[PDB]
Amino acid sequence: KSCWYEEEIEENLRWCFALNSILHTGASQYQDIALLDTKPFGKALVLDGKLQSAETDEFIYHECLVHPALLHHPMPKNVFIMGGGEGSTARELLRHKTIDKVVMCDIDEEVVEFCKSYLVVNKEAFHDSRLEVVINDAKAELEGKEEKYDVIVGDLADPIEGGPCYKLYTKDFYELTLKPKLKKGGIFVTQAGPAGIFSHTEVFSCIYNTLRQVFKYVVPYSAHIPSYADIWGWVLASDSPLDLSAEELDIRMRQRIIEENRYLDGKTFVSSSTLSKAVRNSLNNETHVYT
Amino acid sequence: KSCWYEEEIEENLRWCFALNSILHTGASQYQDIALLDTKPFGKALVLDGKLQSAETDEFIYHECLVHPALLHHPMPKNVFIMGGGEGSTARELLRHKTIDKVVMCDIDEEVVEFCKSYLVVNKEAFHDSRLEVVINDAKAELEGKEEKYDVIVGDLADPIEGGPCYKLYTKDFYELTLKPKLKKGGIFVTQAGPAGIFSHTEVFSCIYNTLRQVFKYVVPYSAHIPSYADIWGWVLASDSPLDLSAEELDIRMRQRIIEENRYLDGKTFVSSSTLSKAVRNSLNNETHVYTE
Amino acid sequence: KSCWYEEEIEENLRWCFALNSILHTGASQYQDIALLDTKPFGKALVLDGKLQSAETDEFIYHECLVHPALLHHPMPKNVFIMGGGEGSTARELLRHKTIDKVVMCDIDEEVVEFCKSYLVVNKEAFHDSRLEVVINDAKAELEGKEEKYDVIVGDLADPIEGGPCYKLYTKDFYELTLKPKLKKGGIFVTQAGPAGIFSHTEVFSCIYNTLRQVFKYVVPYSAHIPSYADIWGWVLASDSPLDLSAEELDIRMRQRIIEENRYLDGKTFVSSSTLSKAVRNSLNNETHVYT
Amino acid sequence: KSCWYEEEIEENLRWCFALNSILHTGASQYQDIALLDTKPFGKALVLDGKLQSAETDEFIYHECLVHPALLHHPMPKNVFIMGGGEGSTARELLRHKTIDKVVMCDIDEEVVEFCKSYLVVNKEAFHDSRLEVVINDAKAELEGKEEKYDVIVGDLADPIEGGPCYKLYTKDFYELTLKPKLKKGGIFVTQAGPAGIFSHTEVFSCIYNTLRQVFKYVVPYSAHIPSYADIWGWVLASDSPLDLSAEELDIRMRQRIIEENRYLDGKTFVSSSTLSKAVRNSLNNETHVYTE
Ligand SMILES: NCCCCNCCCNCCCN
Ligand SMILES: NCCCCNCCCNCCCN
Ligand SMILES: NCCCCNCCCNCCCN
Ligand SMILES: NCCCCNCCCNCCCN
Ligand SMILES: [Cl-]
Ligand SMILES: [Cl-]
Ligand SMILES: [Cl-]
Ligand SMILES: [Cl-]
Repeated sequence: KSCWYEEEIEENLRWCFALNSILHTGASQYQDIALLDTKPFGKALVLDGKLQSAETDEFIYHECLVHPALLHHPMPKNVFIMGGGEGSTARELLRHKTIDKVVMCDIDEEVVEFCKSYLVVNKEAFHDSRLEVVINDAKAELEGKEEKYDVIVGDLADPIEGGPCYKLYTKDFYELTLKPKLKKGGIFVTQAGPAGIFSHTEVFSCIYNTLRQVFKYVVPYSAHIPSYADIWGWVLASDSPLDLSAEELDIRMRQRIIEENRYLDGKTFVSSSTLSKAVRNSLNNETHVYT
Repeated sequence: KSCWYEEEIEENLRWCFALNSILHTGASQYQDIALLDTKPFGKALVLDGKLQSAETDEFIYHECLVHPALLHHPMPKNVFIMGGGEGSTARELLRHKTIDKVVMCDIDEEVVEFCKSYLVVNKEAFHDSRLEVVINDAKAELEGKEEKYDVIVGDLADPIEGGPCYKLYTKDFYELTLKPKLKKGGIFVTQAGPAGIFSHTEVFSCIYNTLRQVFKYVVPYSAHIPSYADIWGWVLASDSPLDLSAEELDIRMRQRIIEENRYLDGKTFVSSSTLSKAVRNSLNNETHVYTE
Repeated sequence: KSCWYEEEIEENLRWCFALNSILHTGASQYQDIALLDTKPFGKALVLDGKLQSAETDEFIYHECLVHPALLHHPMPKNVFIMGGGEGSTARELLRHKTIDKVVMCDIDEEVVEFCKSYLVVNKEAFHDSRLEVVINDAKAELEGKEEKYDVIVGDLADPIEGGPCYKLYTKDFYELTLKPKLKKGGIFVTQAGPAGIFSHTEVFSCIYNTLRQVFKYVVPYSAHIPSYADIWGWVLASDSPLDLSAEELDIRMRQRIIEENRYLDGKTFVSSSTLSKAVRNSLNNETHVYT
Repeated sequence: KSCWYEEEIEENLRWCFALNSILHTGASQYQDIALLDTKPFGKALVLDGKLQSAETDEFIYHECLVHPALLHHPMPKNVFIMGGGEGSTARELLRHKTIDKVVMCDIDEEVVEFCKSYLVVNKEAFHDSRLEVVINDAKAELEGKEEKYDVIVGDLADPIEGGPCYKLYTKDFYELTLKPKLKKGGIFVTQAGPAGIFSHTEVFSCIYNTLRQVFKYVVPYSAHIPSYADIWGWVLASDSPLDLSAEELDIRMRQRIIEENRYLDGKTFVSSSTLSKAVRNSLNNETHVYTE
């Protein structure tokens, strides 16, 4: 009961974890970096006093972020990650047998170097010959290269939290920068912030509605991440249908992904994409568009 | 913001709500009772320092606890609540037009009387002529009468070897006391504790497995409750099938329940009853059975 | 263990009290006002999230603030309080049999009204015919009236915490506004902030040294107030000697103060005014002057 | 500032220090051991979640515990410490040029070894040829040998009916075990717990009164220790008088102690030994005596 990490997850709500140690610290010009060894959730990466990922449950976030998008694609070969940095999104992508190139594009090289040093789980990923790490703003990087991708993965900070990432959630970004970089049949997925019965209105509903303005097919889905103290959300978007059965997803996971997923099977995905009454209605009624 | 309610979810995890006021604090010999006015979740009922119900989201717990059971029943008329006390379970049950009688059987009259006075959301419920409040141990109450019920609802504290609720979660209780007091087609539902990816192993899987030893059809389901900082669980159990589609559930809700549910439609229940890979497998492989 | 009031008494130090209730709230234009019913210290007055006084131990602060100054005066009849507001400083002054006028001069009428309503302990004081409550800045009020006083009592906020009160600790204020309002033989006392072995350097040492520039005789003294999580300080200042024995103080307390003091006797005062080695040396070496 | 060390001073009061790091955490079967790097107070030694010593202000506790006793003694050569363990008590004792031998008798060798390695302030002390470390219960150690001492120093945990230190605070211990092992002119000093206006009644007054039953001259004294969030107390006890002026104490310090004290001069001790009105009277009227 002695030592605690405390985070105010909203103005009137605090989440505190007991600590074993403060393992490593760092800073970049951009943000303070800490790896805490926490009692409830293991090793926790904290950026400017905000938890990013925890050892015990980051697999849920990263499996949910990555696998549904790739599984719905008939043959995904190259993927661009906007953000990432920790190595975990790349790790999950690199489990797919069809993938021959992963680009991880994140502005903060010291975070990437910190994670390559200290997030043991991603050592194999960071050494895989298919991974290229680009240190740049993702918008500038997409704009400046002609390569198109089968899948693009948004693994950036939530939009409302500041300026830099906000631009990467706008209708104009999606329409005029992101789509031209998707191959025919391409799939976009983004993390879409909290997706709780009330917390979902902060950004999840707006991200969903913004994507609805741009892509023909949009599938929001969500899952509990214990260390985040909330349900978290993601949104798939494509100009081709996003419709697979639990059974087809399972067959695809067996065919295409090395080793067994820990969190996600077909039925889990079907559950995740079946939102509750209130959340579904709220997503339906949402009028705000990043724009 | 200087004033906080703090709860130790686990010994190593604390969940803190900023406080507007402390509306009441007190105690029976069973437990201390407090009603807090919290900023994030509104008015919150706390028993022995453990949050029970918050105003903003208790509808989730009570709709999930009540509606799936009654909706799977062909025509539920008579229901018995083990515990409850706050009136919210009763409130949701009384939304069903099929219902003729609800018995609320709680051991702590001071909690009932507190909530009857202070939880104004339940004032209608508490004054409904269909409601009977009995102050008793639920095992004693059930065993002492031959009346049977269409649905019996477990709304008790989580089981803890050596606590007073524990006996109401055992195999022998379910087999020898509860099952004999269910009518033909009867459905049991209990709250079943935390149901998180890791937290589900403390009691949810055990409750599921204990029920699997007694009833033919057992349906575990879960939903997030923000004020609880976890996914929470419930389990349906019956000797008649529990297999309705989303749409059939919505039809039944429209026909049978007064006003629109806030949380639960049929798709929500189907989603709730599809557990994740790890939790499904953990439940399947669980060998713990609560006994005596 | 459920409900807590937390205060950051410095940037890296937090003090938290368990709560029974939040009794009354208020605000003025100047500050948010709260009366908390705390488990360890009883009813606690909190102004803009800073504890002012607690029921169980405010007697220590108010007895220490008031009695030594009056007891060292041969016959104190009128007293002006810069600040106060709660009624407790006035309460202690009104126990002296020699006193025929107390002026309480505080800028915030709603705090005074709040305390007259809710600080039960000071009901008799607030009804005593000798008390006048003036709603004004103390500097403006001293400047604008010709009356002089036997004792002036500084019961204001610490100087470094903001602007309004800071001016009431400067060498120029003391020299040119405060002294001209002291009668021949008059005594000044001010609360002088934290007086801990390290905390004393924030303001206590500076207040002491500032008064040393202005008055011939200056006596700093201190005492623990549990609810304040520190030793607290006061400074006496006069152009006449401030030298009484414990025995003489005791005789005077018996002659001049109605009822028994709870905290202070002569020996207690002698102890209070005997500071520790490090604190004494630090006060000696202090060069900062509010100025 | 996101990371905090928290200590429950009382069940209703918490005192929290921002944390730089957790330098070590561990345990013997007696107690968990942690060394924290705190922002306000530097490195802090915590035993079973209770702060023992902080770097910025431990000098206050250890100078107050040690110097008054030795200075009131005419020529103290041989001293026995009950407890200690951290090395700081020993360190202050070894500043006295009169001293020929210090015995540190602590029950928990893991605490001694931890501090010998991690408290670099005490490295000199621990390597001083005048220091002997004995791992034993202090009652057993004293009773088992006929060696007597000029000063015996109690540096143990506060007494708690049923804890292992408790016996070292009883009337019978002091009379029948400790007093026989003091030399002519011998002085006992113990730490005596919180000594706040209200907190002093938990143990400080009891310790004072227990000693008043055994020794002729008993001098309670106190001082603030910021990291402790309270005034702390100690008590001197002797069958020879304990009445020196501030100036005589300063003379003795100059003559006998290596380097300048940081906290304690003679005036400080006289101030420390003048308790406030309420505490003086509370001590005077105390009837509790620690027994067996
Ligand atoms: N601590 C509350 C939970 C916050 C969780 N945030 C999840 C989104 C992760 N985004 C990573 C951004 C990496 N560039
Ligand atoms: N641990 C934080 C959340 C706990 C919430 N408990 C939900 C189950 C409610 N059961 C209590 C029934 C009335 N005694
Ligand atoms: N909470 C930390 C302790 C702060 C105590 N402050 C004591 C000074 C009181 N001054 C009162 C000012 C009234 N106008
Ligand atoms: N409760 C917070 C402060 C407690 C400080 N304790 C001081 C007494 C030190 N005694 C321990 C002796 C070695 N076991
Ligand atoms: Cl990544
Ligand atoms: Cl109920
Ligand atoms: Cl006043
Ligand atoms: Cl030692």
